[PDB]
Amino acid sequence: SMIEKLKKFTQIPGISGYEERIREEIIREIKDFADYKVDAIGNLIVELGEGEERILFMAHMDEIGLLITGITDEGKLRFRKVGGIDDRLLYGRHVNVVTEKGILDGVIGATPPHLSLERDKSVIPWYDLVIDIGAESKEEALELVKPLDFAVFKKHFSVLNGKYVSTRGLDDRFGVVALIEAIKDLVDHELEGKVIFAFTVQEEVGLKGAKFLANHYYPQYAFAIDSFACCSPLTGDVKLGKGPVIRAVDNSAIYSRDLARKVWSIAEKNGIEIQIGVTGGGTDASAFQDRSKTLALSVPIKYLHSEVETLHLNDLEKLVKLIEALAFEL
Amino acid sequence: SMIEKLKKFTQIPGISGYEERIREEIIREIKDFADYKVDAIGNLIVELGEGEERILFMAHMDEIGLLITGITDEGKLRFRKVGGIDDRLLYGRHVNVVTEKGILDGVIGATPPHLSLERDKSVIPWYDLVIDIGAESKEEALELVKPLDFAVFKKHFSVLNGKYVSTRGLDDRFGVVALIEAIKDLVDHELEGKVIFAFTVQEEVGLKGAKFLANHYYPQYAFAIDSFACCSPLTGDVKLGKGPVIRAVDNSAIYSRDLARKVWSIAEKNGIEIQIGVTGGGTDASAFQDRSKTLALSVPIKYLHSEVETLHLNDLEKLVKLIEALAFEL
Amino acid sequence: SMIEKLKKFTQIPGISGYEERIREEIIREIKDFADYKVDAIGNLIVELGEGEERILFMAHMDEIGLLITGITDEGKLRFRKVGGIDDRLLYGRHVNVVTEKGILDGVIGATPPHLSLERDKSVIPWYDLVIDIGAESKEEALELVKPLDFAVFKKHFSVLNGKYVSTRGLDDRFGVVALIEAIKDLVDHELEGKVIFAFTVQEEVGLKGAKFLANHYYPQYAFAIDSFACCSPLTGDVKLGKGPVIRAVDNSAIYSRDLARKVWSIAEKNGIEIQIGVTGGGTDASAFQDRSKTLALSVPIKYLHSEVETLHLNDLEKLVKLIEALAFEL
Ligand SMILES: [Co+2]
Ligand SMILES: [Co+2]
Ligand SMILES: [Co+2]
Ligand SMILES: [Co+2]
Ligand SMILES: [Co+2]
Ligand SMILES: [Co+2]
Repeated sequence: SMIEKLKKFTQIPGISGYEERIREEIIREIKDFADYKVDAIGNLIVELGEGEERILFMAHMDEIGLLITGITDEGKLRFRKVGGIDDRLLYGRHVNVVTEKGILDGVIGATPPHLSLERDKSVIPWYDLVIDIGAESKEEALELVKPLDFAVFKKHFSVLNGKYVSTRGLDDRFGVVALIEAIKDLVDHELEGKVIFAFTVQEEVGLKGAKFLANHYYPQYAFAIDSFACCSPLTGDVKLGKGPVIRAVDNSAIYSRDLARKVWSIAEKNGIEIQIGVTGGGTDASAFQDRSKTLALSVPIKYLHSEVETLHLNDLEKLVKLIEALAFEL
Repeated sequence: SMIEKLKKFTQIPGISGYEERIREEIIREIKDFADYKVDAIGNLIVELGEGEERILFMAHMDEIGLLITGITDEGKLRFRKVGGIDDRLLYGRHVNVVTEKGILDGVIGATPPHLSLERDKSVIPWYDLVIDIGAESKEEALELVKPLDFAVFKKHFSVLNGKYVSTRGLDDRFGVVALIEAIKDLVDHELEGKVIFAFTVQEEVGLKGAKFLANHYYPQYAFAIDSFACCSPLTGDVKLGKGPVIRAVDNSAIYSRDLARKVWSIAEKNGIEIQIGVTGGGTDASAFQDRSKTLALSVPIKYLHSEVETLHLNDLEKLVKLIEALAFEL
Repeated sequence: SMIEKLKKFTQIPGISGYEERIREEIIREIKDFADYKVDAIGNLIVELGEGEERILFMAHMDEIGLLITGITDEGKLRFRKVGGIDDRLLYGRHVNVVTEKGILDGVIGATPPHLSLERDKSVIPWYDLVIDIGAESKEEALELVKPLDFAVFKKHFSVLNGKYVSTRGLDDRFGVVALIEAIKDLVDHELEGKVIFAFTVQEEVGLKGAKFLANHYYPQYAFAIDSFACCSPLTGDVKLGKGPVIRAVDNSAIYSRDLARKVWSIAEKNGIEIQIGVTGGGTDASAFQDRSKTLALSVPIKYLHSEVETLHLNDLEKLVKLIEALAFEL
C-alpha cells in the first residue's frame, strides 16, 4: 500500500507539458477528502485551513521522457528529449508511446548487434536514434502517432532487499505520493495556520510549473520535496535509509539557513533521523527565494534519472512522518 | 496462444549450463504427447518413428545472461558474461538474479547520473559494473546469493504493430517454441522416415550442447532453427515478414547447397515464402557438417541479442508450417 | 620430498611436441608400481583396475618455451613462441637451448642498456629478439643448434615464506607430480571402479594431447588438474592456501554442475577445504564435454605463466589428498 501506491504512480506516463494522466489520478484519490483547484498552467493546488498563507509543499508530476518531433520515411519516430536523460540509457530499450488515441508501444531498439563490423563502440547520441513501432511506412506511422505525441520507458518495478525500491520515475512521483498520504493524514485534524499542497508541472524543464505558482502564493516558508541525488563525495555522510535529507545547497539555490534549523530542530525533537546535504541541480522551492523562505527536503536516491532510481522505503516513511509534523509544529 | 506461448518462454531464466528451468517446462507441455530422454550434458531429445536416423532439428534453451563470479565487500555482485552481450546494454538496467533458493531481483543500476562532473561519457566496460541487490554488507549478500548463481535482464514484452514482437530471448526461445508446436502437430500423423527433435544446451557459448549430440545421432540432414540477424548490406534483400530465412552462409559454416535447394523446393512447392541469406555467427547445425548435411533456417530478427529482439509473427507461423512440411515431404 | 619432487620436475625442459625428457622421468619413478602405455601422439596412459572406464585424470607435461625457427648471419637464434608467454618476460633473460646433442645454454640478453639514446622504452616484441649462444658466425651456430631445437628459461627455484613456491613450470608440472604421488598411493589399494591417469602432451598449444585421448577413452567423468590463475576480481574469494579450486567456469568451457557438487560433497565430507572459481583459458578436461562429464580442479596460482608462478604448498597437499579420495569414494 506504500509500494503498490508507488508502483501505481511511477507507471503513469506524463512528461513536462503532458502531466494530465497523472493529475487526473491524484484527483481520483483526493476528490473526497480536501478540495482542489487547477492552475491555468496545470498545477494541482490544495489549500488547508484559511488565513495568511503559511507553508507551501511541492512535488512535481512531470518526468523525463521523449517528445516526438517527427516521422521518418519508413515510419520510425524522431524525438527530442524533454528534461535530462543520459544517452546510454536510450540505446536499445522498450518505450511506451503515449498518443491521443491512447497508449501505444514501441522500442528504441536501434541495436546494430555483434555482426556489423563497423563497431560504433562509443555511445550513440540522442539524435541518431529513432523509435520502432512496427509501422510499414511514413503513412502507416501517422495512422498511429503524430508529432507532439510523447513517449516514456517501459518501466520495470523492483524491490531490492526488502527495503529499497527501483523504478524510473521516483523523481518526483514518490513526492506526489507523499503529499497525498500526507494530506489524507491532515484536513480532519485542522489545528493549523494555513498550508498549501501543490503538484507541480514542468519542473524537469525549468521549474516552470512553480515559477507560475510564485504568483498568488507568497507563503511564509516554501518547501520542495524532490529527489536528492546520492553517493558521491559531496554528499558528505548522506547514505540511504538514514532518513530524509535536507537539500541545504544545490546548483539552483543555497537555501534559507534558519529554515534549515527550524526543521532540523522539529526533526530530532520529534523522533526522526533527518540528515543534511549538498547536491546538484535544483528544486521547485528555489523558485521562491525570489521572495520567501525556501528549502527543499527529500529522500536520498541512487542511480537517479535512470530507470533504476532507488529510494529506501523507510526514508519515505519518515519523510511524510515529518512533512506532516511540519505543517503543524512549525 | 502464439504470443503468450512466446511470452511464456522468453520469461523463463536460464543461460548456458543452467537451462533447467527451461527444459522442465518444455516437458510440462510435452510429457503427454511423444516421449523424451535427457542427455547427460542436458539435451532434450525426442525421436519420432523408428529406423534409420533421418532429420535432426535443434533449437537451444540457453540464452545470454551473466554469471556471478563473486561478491564485493559492500555486497554488490560481480559477474562475468556468459555468451555475447554488448556492454552498452549492461549499464543501468534491472536484472533478475537466479539462485538455488529461487528468483531474487536486483539492478545493474550503476548510473552516476548528471551531477558527478567526472563524465564517464564513453561506454563503461563489463568489468567495472556490479549488481545491486540491496544487501548491506558482504555477509548479508551471501544470505541471498552465492557465486555461480546467474542472472538475466528483467525482460519487457512488446507487440509492436500488431505483427511484430520484441523481448530479450527470442534467440532461441521462439525456436524451442516452434519445435514444440511442431511436434504436437506430428506424432499422431506418424507417416515418416525418422525425425529427431532436440532442445540444445550451451549453444551461445560454443555450441557445446550440439557438439555432444554429434555422438549417437549421425542423421541424414541436420537442421538448426536459431535466429537470423537482420537488416545490413550483407543480408541482401532479406526483410522482416517475408518468411523464414535459410542461413546459406554464416561465420561458423557455409552450408550444404543441395540441402538448400531440397528445402527451397519443398518451400515454393508448398505455398511458402522462404527467403535466403548470408549472416554472421553460427548455429548448432554447423556442429554436424563434421559428417552430415547441415543447414539452418530461421526467422529474420532485428536488434538481435538485445532486450529488443524483434521477430515478425508471421514468419514464425510459416516456419513451423515448413519445418513440419519438411519432416514428411523431404 | 614434495619440494625436491617439484624442483625435480620444473627443472626438466620440454615444451609442446617435445615432452620426451619429461615422460622418460615420469617412467623412471613409475616403472615399478603400475603399468604404462604410450600413445602415438605421446600421452602416458596408466589404467588402474579393469572394467568400465570410470574416471580420467590429466596433468600435462608440456610447458611454454620457444621454438628455434632459424639462425642469423652472426649466429644468433631466431625463435617463435610455443604456447602463451608475455613479451616483457622475454627481454634480457638466460635461457637453456635444448638440442639433440643435449643441453646447451644461451641468453636472450638483447638489452641495449642505458647508453644508447634511442630509448626503446616500450616493450620490445617477441620477433625483434634473438638468442645469444656465443656463436661467432652463422656456421659456428649450426655446429651447436639446428632449427626445431627449442629452448626454455633458466628457471630459479624459490620457497617464499615457508609455505609457497615459485618457479616457472608449475603449470602443469605440479599436476604431473600429483598424479604420481597419487598413483603410488593407489594400485595396491585396488578397491575401485576403474581409473585412468594420463600425462598429456601439447596442452599449452590447443589441448591436442587430450583431443587425441578423446578416442579410446570415453570415461564416466573426466578431470583435469591444471593451474587456476589467481587474484583478480573474477576469482571471487579464491585466495592462496585455502585449498584446491574447482574451475567451475573458464574460457574453454563451463563445466558439469552436478560433477561439481559430487566432488564438493566428497570434499567437505572428507575434511578438506576445496574452494570454487571462475577463471580464464581452458583445460584438457574441456576436451571431453564433447561426450563426458567434465570438470577440472586445480591449485590457485599467482603470477602464472611467468618464471615466478607461485603455488601454496598446502593446497598441493590437500589436492592429491582429494584427487585420491575421489578415485574411490566417487
Ligand atoms: Co523531480
Ligand atoms: Co529530476
Ligand atoms: Co540462439
Ligand atoms: Co544468440
Ligand atoms: Co598447464
Ligand atoms: Co598454462
